[PDB]
This record gives sequence, C-alpha cells and structure tokens, in this order.
Amino acid sequence: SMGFKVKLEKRRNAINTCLCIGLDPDEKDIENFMKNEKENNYNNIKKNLKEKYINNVSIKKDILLKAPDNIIREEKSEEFFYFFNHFCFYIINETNKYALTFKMNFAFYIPYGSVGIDVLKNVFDYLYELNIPTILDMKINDIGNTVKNYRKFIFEYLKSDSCTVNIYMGTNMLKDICYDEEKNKYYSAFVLVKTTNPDSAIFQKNLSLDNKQAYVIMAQEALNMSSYLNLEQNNEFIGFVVGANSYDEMNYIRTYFPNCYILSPGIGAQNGDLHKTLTNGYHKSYEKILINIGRAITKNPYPQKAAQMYYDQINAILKQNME
Amino acid sequence: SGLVPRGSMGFKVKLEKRRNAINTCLCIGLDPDEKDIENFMKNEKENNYNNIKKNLKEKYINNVSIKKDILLKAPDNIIREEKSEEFFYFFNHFCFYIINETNKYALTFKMNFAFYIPYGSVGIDVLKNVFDYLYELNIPTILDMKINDIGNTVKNYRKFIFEYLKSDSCTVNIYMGTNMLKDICYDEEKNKYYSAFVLVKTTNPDSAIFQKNLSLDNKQAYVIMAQEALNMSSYLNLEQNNEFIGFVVGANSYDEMNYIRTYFPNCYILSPGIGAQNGDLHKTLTNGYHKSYEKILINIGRAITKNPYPQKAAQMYYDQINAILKQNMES
Ligand SMILES: Nc1c(F)c(=O)[nH]c(=O)n1[C@@H]1O[C@H](COP(=O)(O)O)[C@@H](O)[C@H]1O
Ligand SMILES: Nc1c(F)c(=O)[nH]c(=O)n1[C@@H]1O[C@H](COP(=O)(O)O)[C@@H](O)[C@H]1O
Repeated sequence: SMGFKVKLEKRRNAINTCLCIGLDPDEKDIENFMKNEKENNYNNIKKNLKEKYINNVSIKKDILLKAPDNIIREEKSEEFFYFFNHFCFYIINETNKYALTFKMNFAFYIPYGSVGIDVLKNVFDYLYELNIPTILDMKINDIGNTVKNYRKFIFEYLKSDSCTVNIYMGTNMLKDICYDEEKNKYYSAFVLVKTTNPDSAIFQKNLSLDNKQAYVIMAQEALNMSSYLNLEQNNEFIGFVVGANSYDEMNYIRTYFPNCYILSPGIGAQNGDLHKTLTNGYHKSYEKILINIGRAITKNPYPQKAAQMYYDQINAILKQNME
Repeated sequence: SGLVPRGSMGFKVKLEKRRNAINTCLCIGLDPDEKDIENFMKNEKENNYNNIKKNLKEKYINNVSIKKDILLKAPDNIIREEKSEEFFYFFNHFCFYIINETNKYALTFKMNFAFYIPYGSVGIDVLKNVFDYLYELNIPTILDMKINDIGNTVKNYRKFIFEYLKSDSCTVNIYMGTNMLKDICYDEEKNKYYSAFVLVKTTNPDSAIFQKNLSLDNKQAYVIMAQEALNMSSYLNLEQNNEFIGFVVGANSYDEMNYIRTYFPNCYILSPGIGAQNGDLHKTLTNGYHKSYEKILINIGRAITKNPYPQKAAQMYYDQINAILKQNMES
C-alpha cells in the first residue's frame, strides 16, 4: 500500500546504499550453475532450500523443493526450470543484503518460451516476500490499448514496483502504464533517456528541437506527463535511464532535473566509470541515483563478494559527496 | 539434408510467392484480449462447440508443440477432466479458430506479444503453438514486440523470435541506436539473416512529439530513422540474403506514407491503424502502393477478431484492398 517513493526511501535508510543488482541470467550462467553445483555437491542449492520464503513461491514449488539429485534422473523435463530458478534464488540469497533494488531484464526470461516466465514470476514473488524493491526492465512501448497488457503483467501479475519504458512513440502511453483509472492505482517507471550502446548518440544526441538534444526533450516530456498524472502526490514517479558511460549527459540531467530519479546501467561489464557516474548523478536522497550492476556480480565466481565490493565502492563515493 | 535448399529462402521470397498465389496485401492481426477469450468460451458453450469441433478436424492441429494431447481433447472432457487446463485450451482454440476462418485471405499474420504475456507462462505456450500452426500452414509471420536493448541483451530476443518461435520477422524500436539490428537481423555465429520492421511513424495520437518535431539536417526524425535503418540493412547485406529491414508507418499518417514510398521506393512497409483505429484504407493503400503489393502490408486486427463473422470480415477487407490495388495498377 505504501507508494514506491516511500518504500525506496525506507529501504535506503535501512541498508544505506544505492546499489541496484541486475539479475540477467543467460544460458551459459544456468549451464555453469548446474555444472558447478554438480561438482560442489549442490552446496548452493542446499542453502537455497533452507531459506524461509522458498516455501511461498507459487509455481512448481514442489519441484523446486526436491533434492537436486532427484531432479536430474527422475524429473529430466523439469531440470532446466529447476536449475534456472535455483540460480536466481542463489544470486538473490547471496547478494540481497547489499541491494537497494533488483532489476530483472525480461529478455533473459523469454527465450526458452514459457518456462522462463514461470522462473520470472517465482523471482518476483520471492523478492516481494523479502520486501526488496523491484524493477522489471522490459523497455515497453506500444499504443494505449496494447500497452495495458504490460501494465497488467508487470504491476498486477509480477507485482513489480517499477518498469522501464521507451517513449519514442509518445508520452501518452504512460497514462496506460503508470496509472489505472478504474483501480485508482499509480505505478512508477523509468524512461529511456541516454543509453549505453556505442551508437546511442545517433538519435539521442543528433536529433534536436528548440536548441535541445533529443534526450533532453524526452526527459522533459516524461516529466510533463508525470506532472499531468499527479504521480508525485501519489508517491510514485517517472524517472530516467541514463547510461553509466554517459558522464556529460548524467551531469546535464542532474543539473537541469535536480529532483529526478535516475537509473544508471553500464558499470562492470560495460566498463562505465563508477566515480564519475555516481558523482555526476549524485543526490543526497541517493535512491534517486540507482547504480545497476548485472554481469559483474552474476558472472563473478563469488557474487556475494562482488556485490560487497560494489556496495563498498559506492558507499565511499556517497561519503565523499556527503563531505 | 546436406544439399542445396529447395524451399523458399528468405522472407522476401516467402512474401512474394504467397502474394502471387493469393493476390492481396492483407495482414491479419491476432491480438486476443481477455474478453475475446471469455466470449469464445461462452459462445462455444452456447453453440455446442461448433468451432472447436471444426478446429479438431484440421490436420495441422496435430503438429503443434505444446500440450497437443490436451488440445485434441473434446471440450466437455476438458471442463470435467482437465479443469486446470481450461484457459490454455480455450485461448489456444480461439486463435486456431481465427486462423482457420481467415487464413485464405491473409498474406501474413501479425501477433502482438503483449496479448500473450499478461497471464504468465500459459499465454507463451499459446503463442508458440500459434507460430507452430502458422508455420505448418506456411503463412508468413510477424511477431510484433517492438524490441529494443543493447546488443548483448537483444540477442535473447533474436533467439526467442527467430529460433524458438521461428517467426519470419519482428518489429523493432531503434531509438537506442541502429547497431542493435546487427544482433537481431543477423547471427554471425550461424551466418543467418532475419527480417524486421522498424518503427517509423506510429498511430498513437501524440506520435508527432518525437517522430516529427525532432529533426536533423532539414529532415524530420522519422526520415532520419528510416534512412539509418536502410543503411544498416545494406551494411548487413540483408537483401542479397532475401531478407529486409522495413518500416512501420501508421495507416493514419498519409503525408509520411507518401514521403516514405516516394523517397524509399522499394521499401517494405507495414501499416496498422485501419478498423478499430482511425486509419483510412483508400488513402493509406494509395500512398503506400507498390506493384509488389507485399511491400505495403495492411494490418487489420480488432476489426476482424472482434467481428462475430471473422471470415466475412476478412473477406470484406480482402475485397476492398483488391479493388484499391486495381485502381492503382490502372485496372
Ligand atoms: N536498460 C539498459 C539501458 F537502457 C542501457 O542503456 N544499457 C543497459 O545495459 N541496459 C540494461 O542494463 C543491464 C546492464 O547489465 P550489465 O551490463 O550486465 O551490468 C542489462 O539488463 C541491459 O539490458
Ligand atoms: N505496431 C503498431 C504500431 F507501430 C502502431 O503505430 N500502431 C499500432 O496499432 N500498432 C499495433 O498494430 C496492431 C493494431 O491492431 P488493431 O488496431 O486491433 O487493428 C496492434 O497490435 C498495435 O499494438
């Protein structure tokens, strides 16, 4: 019942970081988990089985609760489901004490068909039980009638706190993403502003209007719609995705939108500079500058230590900025 | 087989061969909503499962991948013996019904992913059986998902769309950058090439705010984006491999349709917005006209799927399109 602004602030006060852990498991990660767990006699899956909230997931709980040794031989058709889900629970278990937010990119959960969407639901239920803020990164975009399906999937089925949105088609789509008039519900989102891909300048910087580059125009229009929807008063927000390799744009966005929520991917695997990113994007309410780190944690041999490393680096920078 | 392929190689070829046989550019959209599924279940109960019994006599239902056993059951037996499969069964049967009733008028079918996800996994199973079913019927397919991400991420969508569903094409939003197309329309590790349509001008009422108002070098953003897409298609050598990158241009965007067809004469256009939305068929098809009709796909979803007589609705659009194609050929 509390809005996302309030939930995020409360979590930030409890754990004192702005680390956002990205959970994007690829086929190799799942294969590697099954191989490593076969070698270490299922050390991590055995730990997963001891956690309280595994008893609360809603999809194929009985399969997940089985011993790894029983699955491989007598439930071959559930093997991929089992190891995929257990990899996700392992990462969450190892790293959640350091996380302000988890962000799950939908692309990683769909390419096997339905099975990965069951895993995704179980992941969102598990995070909900742990009371950890969630972002579903799906970069959704469509006309209003179609996009309402994503509002349902993301905010009703998964019970996500927030999602990502590409508003290139227009900003009117957000009326059917961030607001449900019949249910009188408000939801939060981050819109794409400046992205990490190497050619991101080709439309985001080269296109312009009124002496302002497209990324600035798009950030303004997203805030105009947030204001139209009265999201702030309802404890929700529309924020911006700004790449952690995009230092000038991060500085421009925080300078011209000093109150905005920013989500910043690109540190670690994509080699963004954490110091410049967090400094340029800084806000004393530092839930407003989420630093997403995916592969540098999930592909590290010791994800707890990887998360700790980034938690420590971030906190040192926040301390410097708090002066 | 290790021998040279004998079947169609490439979406361009698949589209042209079907267009030659059925003489239309109608694209039937299959976007079933919760009400559609509800209604089908209710109507079928009331007509003693007329349409599901028809579905069960079609041969290719025997070739779908997922829970075929369940789909082949008699509907009354589903209700009493497989109650937890009821929604899956009626959702998948509504789709087969629409496909059976309308496919003979369709150059291609476009399925919008959004309608298949909001129930969790169950709808993705339906989506896969739908693509399996259309594959068997050898009807060209489009998965409309407007995908976009960085390269490492988007490869997952390439896998889902082109390897798992075996779609012929998809829709893509290239606002993040054109280079994403290298990981969608091409697979370097397999030397495979796939087709896409990129968003150029969309039907939502505020579409001008970025697509028209933003500019570079005396060109509106939609022109910039179209050109970048075409440049990437050339770089990837798609057309030499019988694939293409085309454009989504809304059926209510007449000036832009004219511009696009004029300045990109041989491009593939996909145009939604007629029927349920405010598009005008005559104006759209006239501005986007190409003698290779398959380069101007006219998508109609709700005006067919929400019609109580879908075959006749499809026939009427097919007939109208053919009359307009005739006027534009010069009878
Ligand atoms: N949402 C994104 C953007 F808008 C963007 O400009 N760049 C991104 O990387 N992501 C996502 O952020 C994550 C980066 O993960 P990691 O590199 O493993 O740390 C992936 O989910 C990406 O798809
Ligand atoms: N892909 C689209 C565009 F880029 C666009 O500008 N406008 C659209 O309507 N669609 C899709 O086209 C279909 C319109 O369906 P119908 O109105 O029922 O005939 C839906 O799937 C829409 O999401």
